[PDB]
Amino acid sequence: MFHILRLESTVDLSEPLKDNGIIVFQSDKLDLEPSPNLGPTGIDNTNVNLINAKGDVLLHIGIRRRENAFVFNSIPYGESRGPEERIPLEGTFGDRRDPSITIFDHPDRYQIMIDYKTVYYYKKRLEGRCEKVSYKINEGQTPPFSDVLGVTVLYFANVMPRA
Amino acid sequence: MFHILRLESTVDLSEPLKDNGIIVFQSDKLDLEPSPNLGPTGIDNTNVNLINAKGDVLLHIGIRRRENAFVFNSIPYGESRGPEERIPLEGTFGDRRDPSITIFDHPDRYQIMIDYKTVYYYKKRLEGRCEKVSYKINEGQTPPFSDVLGVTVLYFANVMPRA
Amino acid sequence: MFHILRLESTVDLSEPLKDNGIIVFQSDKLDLEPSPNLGPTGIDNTNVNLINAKGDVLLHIGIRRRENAFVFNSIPYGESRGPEERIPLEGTFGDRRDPSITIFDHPDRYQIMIDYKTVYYYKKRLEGRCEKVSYKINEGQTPPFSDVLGVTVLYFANVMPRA
Amino acid sequence: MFHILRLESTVDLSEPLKDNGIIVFQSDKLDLEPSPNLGPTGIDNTNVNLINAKGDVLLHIGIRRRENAFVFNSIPYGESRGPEERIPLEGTFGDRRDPSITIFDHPDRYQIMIDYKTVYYYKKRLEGRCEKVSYKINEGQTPPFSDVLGVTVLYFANVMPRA
Repeated sequence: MFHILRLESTVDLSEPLKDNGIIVFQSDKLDLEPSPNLGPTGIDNTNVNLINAKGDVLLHIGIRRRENAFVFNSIPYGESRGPEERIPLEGTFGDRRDPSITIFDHPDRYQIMIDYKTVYYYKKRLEGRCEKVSYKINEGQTPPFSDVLGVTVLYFANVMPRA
Repeated sequence: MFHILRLESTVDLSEPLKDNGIIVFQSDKLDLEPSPNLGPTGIDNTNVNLINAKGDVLLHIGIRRRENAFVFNSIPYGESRGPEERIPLEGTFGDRRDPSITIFDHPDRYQIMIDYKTVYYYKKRLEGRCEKVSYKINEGQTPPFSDVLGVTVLYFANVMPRA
Repeated sequence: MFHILRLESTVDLSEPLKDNGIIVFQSDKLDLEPSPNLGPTGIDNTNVNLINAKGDVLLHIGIRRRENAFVFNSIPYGESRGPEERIPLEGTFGDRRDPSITIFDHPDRYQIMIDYKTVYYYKKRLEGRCEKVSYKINEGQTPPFSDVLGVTVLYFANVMPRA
Repeated sequence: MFHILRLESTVDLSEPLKDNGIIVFQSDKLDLEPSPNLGPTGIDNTNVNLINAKGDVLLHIGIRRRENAFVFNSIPYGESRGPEERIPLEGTFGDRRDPSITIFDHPDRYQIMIDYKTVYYYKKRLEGRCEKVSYKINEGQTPPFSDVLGVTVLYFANVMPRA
């Protein structure tokens, strides 16, 4: 199932993500440079998110170009964000013009891939299945990807012969 | 290679399409109803196109909802369009929420698929390789797909094990 | 649909191959050196075949290592083969140790691929859908592939998302 | 990378399996009826194994048709197997006549799939990368699969576009 995900918007999946589902976020541009304008916020941050029916952010994926890092986290609806889990940003992107972030669902954790190469395993923190995805950025900034992304949801059986 | 193709725009491929290349046009919405407003033009038409370096339209794919048909054609740069080749529109789309148009290149013709089911073989008319793709509609109308499409270019070797 | 195809045997398909079906013959070995022994025919020949319900060989694909070329033909049941259609063997295989022959069906012709690169388009000569495949060799010789091949039958939709 | 795996034999891989590698064991047949004969062991057992460079069985996957379950274990070279880990056999196969067992590698564990549906996560016990695979059966019995299996080694990137 394909979805069009515009910058600063949220899109509903067609159904809750089943066990071992796979979500691919596809860009047609790469920009690893700091945003021209920092904007009111004061922090260079663009992110994609997996959200449940209640509005909780099961997985938050932030790209911090001025900090050279990927920030993973979870955010209960209307509450503060938990402890951050970070890893270096350099050396993950930069190999192709259409960068992508792939998420592989497992019972207790999320497998995260950059341009199809696993870079981290994030332990789940909040309850409930993914039913929405969002693409957000702090006011006045410019993203590290195209301002519109292609999002595909599929299962291993799909990318293998048969129906 | 993934590309983001916005309504009423043209995007350059990263390189001329090689023999037996495959181009997939992906929408996340389907609307088989006549456009609300016909607009100045007076014809309900939305189309996608394969274009060469010189600006000639090697393959034109128009969807005519009020005529219940698919119109295939070619258009030399700055010249009149040739003879139309048409087939019924009903029964091709309507099986899924994310409709797609796939084009399979062959030496002398283009294999055209709707939602991955072949519906026609169009004989090539103009010379030169595909290097651009466009998504167009007549002024004031609303498309039968999302106003942004995902376009992927690949080769058979890609969708099969190995590198 | 996967099938095991042993040298000098014929295997039935699950059902008649439908329009645009794809058949992939996989080997885990490549040996382009000519067969040491030639047996009673005096001609180095190993072939794979697509057969219809009444015994007609719809498409015969031979590998002639002593003549540097592929040989394509059709053979009505109980009759003699028709005219041969050839292309060079050199420059097709070579870039892998697990070679494959892929046939992509079309209304009036067969698209043939070596290691997933199209090398020829064979115009159909007989009627009826393919219902069996075979792997044969001339008496007393050794083949250029493993003595057992993996055969997969699928369709374009199977290698693309959802449904 | 494709490999032919005959019953009661061991086959080497092209190179040590890298992080996140995927190994697919394919059969063209399914027979869950118990083996008519049991031979000297008196236990109906057919298995597939992932082996390292020094003879250690990193992962042993057994099918016990008389005990209704899969048996997972590890076996250091020259030593005795460790504790068994089981799950029911019933309800895993069944929806195809060409069954497959897929192993997806992870840093600390193996994700196991039957017909492309995850059924278990086995925690690694031994060191070293997988360099060989084998297909074995207890003396005098007949297996639940074809006597020859097709084995494919690949990576996630291989089943996704470009590079």
